[PDB]
Amino acid sequence: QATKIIDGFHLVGAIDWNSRDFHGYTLSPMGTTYNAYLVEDEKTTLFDTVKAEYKGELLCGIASVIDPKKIDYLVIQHLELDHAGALPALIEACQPEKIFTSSLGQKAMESHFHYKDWPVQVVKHGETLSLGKRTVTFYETRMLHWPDSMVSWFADEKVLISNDIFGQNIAASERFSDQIPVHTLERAMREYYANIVNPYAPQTLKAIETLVGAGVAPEFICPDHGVIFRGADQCTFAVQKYVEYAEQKPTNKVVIFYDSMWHSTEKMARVLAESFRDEGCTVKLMWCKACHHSQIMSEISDAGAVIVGSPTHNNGILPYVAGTLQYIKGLRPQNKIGGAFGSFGWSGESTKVLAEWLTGMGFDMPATPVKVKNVPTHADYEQLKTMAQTIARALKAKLAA
Amino acid sequence: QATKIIDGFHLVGAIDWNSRDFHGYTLSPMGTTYNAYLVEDEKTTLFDTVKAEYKGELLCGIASVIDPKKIDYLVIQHLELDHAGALPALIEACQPEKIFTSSLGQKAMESHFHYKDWPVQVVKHGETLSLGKRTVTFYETRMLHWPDSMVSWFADEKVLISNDIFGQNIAASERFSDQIPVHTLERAMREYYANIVNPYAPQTLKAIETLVGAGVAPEFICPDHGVIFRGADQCTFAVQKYVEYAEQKPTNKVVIFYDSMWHSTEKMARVLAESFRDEGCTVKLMWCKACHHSQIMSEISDAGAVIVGSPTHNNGILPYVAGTLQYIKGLRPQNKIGGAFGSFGWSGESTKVLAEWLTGMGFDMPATPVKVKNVPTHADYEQLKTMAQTIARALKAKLAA
Ligand SMILES: Cc1cc2nc3c(=O)[nH]c(=O)nc-3n(C[C@H](O)[C@H](O)[C@H](O)COP(=O)(O)O)c2cc1C
Ligand SMILES: Cc1cc2nc3c(=O)[nH]c(=O)nc-3n(C[C@H](O)[C@H](O)[C@H](O)COP(=O)(O)O)c2cc1C
Repeated sequence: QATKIIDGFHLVGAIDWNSRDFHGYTLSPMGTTYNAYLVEDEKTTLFDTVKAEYKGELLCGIASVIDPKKIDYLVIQHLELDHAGALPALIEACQPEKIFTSSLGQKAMESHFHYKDWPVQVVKHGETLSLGKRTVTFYETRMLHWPDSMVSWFADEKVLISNDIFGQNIAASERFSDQIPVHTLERAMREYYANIVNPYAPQTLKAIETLVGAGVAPEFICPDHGVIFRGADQCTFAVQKYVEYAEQKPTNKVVIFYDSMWHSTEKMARVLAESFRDEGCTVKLMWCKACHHSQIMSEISDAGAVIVGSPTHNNGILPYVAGTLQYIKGLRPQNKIGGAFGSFGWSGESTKVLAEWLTGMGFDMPATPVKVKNVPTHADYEQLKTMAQTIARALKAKLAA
Repeated sequence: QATKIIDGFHLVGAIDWNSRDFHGYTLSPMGTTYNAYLVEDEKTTLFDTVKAEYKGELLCGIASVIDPKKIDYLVIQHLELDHAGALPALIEACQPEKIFTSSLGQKAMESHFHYKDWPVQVVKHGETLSLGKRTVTFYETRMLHWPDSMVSWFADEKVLISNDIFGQNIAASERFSDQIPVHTLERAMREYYANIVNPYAPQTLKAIETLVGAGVAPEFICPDHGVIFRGADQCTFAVQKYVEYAEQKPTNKVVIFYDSMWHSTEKMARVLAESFRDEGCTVKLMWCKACHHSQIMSEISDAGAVIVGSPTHNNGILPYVAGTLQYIKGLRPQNKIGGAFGSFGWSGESTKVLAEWLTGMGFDMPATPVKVKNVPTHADYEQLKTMAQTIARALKAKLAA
């Protein structure tokens, strides 16, 4: 069951084909995997752990290479339970001599496991570790995407074990990046980044620079989820893209998302979608009842403009638009132009409220929100056409620098 | 397709068995109906209309009694499109002499239909209209649930035609309240009230005061949706209940709703549910990923305390919790004790935020929110039981005047 990466390095763990609800916050339409890394040396070391419920597959995999009693070192790089869920089981089965974790990792281990007597040892940034013939180097990557986050570097073998970093939610027979079509791989990478790492874009960038600062140029990047990046070109692929993702530069893409009860806000949205298309923008029109918030977020990640519609419902906006907005704000998308619109019957707060949201997210609002009393008319359409042109011109402007 | 209520009065329209998404904001798990009433007089009159897509079933039903072109009068009591959507088709088929609507109704009628030459005639609160042998009386019921809302009274026949008021989403072969079990009938009435009329509880009470003030004591109540209330006892039941619904008096019921990614907030919730039971409360423990916002609302309608849990997700609360609170805040539930709890990893804003939400809704917060770093301990459990005891204590007090 274990998969050879290179001599003495195996990928063990579990393929979770069925995962759809990914850890309660986003979706993983292609399932996911839980990746752990067994390193054979004087000190036999296991890097990462899996979801509690997959302890069996992990020990089965390990056992296919070595009797679990022979592992001496446990390296825990992230204390999220999909990574650390099996730690108690592995301690029991392996009776490790030393459990290695970052300084922030040990705190989180405590608050997650409240453990009595574990041979825990905190390593520090750039610290090194002899495993025998091989030596691992530890780098801290706080807030990527948790404070405990740290990565492991094998300078000689050029193997980076990156915990969630560079992860992608892909369940498949293929475990390496080069066995998978680029378009699939990449969309999965972006989906993954946009929905969890995005609010730590800056740390993304600083983290990459100092790893580059050090001599980290992998041939292997080994994430907790998805396929292994195999090859200096692939690993370079990975790092470029992370840089591109954290940078969040605008494109000629417009994402409009809305909800509606009686379709007036839907009609406005459809007209906006058409006007933008006329200004040369690529348009995604997404209904909140048909699109998960993480799906809107994935589309928003490389969009230049985000336009939001809601009718006024009980002195506010529809629940599903509010939820999606809360989601998006949390992930802190950068460099976007905002837009807002809706239908109302009397009090009309929705566009006011929508504008507060976007503004509060640092979105640029060149055009004022179009609000319409109930069912829109040709004039109202003219107004929307106008809002669309203003936004697009500003967009067009932004993309020229 | 027409149903004889009393001599010269027929129920026409459409049974919508498949309705689940009810008009974009709530659920109609039992389907719904679109009720219009044909009254045979010298001046033959049609009250209400149906969703546009059912104009055919409506005309067929109508025609079962009389040729549609014989209808003289159209009374439009609510301009929401499930009530007024077939108005254009009916003007066409009936060529009515007069369209009767409220003053605020004629307003909404233009911003929805933008009509050019319609014989619209505004009726006033208390105005009467001779239809020939019968005479109908019009009462205004603004914000029940739109400004244009008005109801129609047949004082001699003791027939109240009430638009959405008293409506229930029930699709069935049975069209009368006495043909369905009360518990079924009642639950649907509350579900209907709780998710659309609740913010207008005061108007609810006022309007009921004035109809009774005048001599409205119906033998039949005829709403837009669901079964007809047949018999003064039934009609008294309906009005009894609306008063009860609008009064929102506490009960010993606690509704706990939460979302969670790694189940620690769930465990806290499960503990809470048990303590509250221990305090002799009835508990509804509802997961936002499994329960529609409208469902939670229905449970909350007669609960005395609302407890909300969310882990901290990106410096805030989980989207589905936010969306549900948004929904709930708009429906303005009254006389409720609030509570909050959650797990966090570092920033810990969720309970802070939940508290601001509850307090902003005017909820009483006798107990401090319980927050836990990651995975809770017995001690944390102790805190929650304590929390549950404080809130329940406060509940009990309230329940004795
Ligand atoms: C359940 C419900 C709640 C409403 N509450 C409000 C309100 O608070 N303020 C408002 O101005 N109109 C409100 N309206 C009216 C809608 O905003 C109006 O019908 C609008 O045109 C609906 O847009 P849509 O077609 O995009 O659904 C409400 C309508 C519904 C059905
Ligand atoms: C997607 C993600 C985002 C997080 N966001 C934060 C954060 O902004 N602030 C914080 O203190 N905790 C954060 N946490 C940590 C969770 O709140 C912590 O794991 C908590 O125990 C989750 O509770 P739950 O088991 O009820 O899901 C985050 C964890 C996840 C997986």
